Amino acid sequence: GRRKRKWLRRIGKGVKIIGGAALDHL
Repeated sequence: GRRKRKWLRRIGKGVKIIGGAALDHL
């Protein structure tokens, strides 16, 4: 809910867990 300043796992689940970060930018 506020464990971290917008970084818990909102969109991280996509970039944090490594996914769209590397991709989505070929």
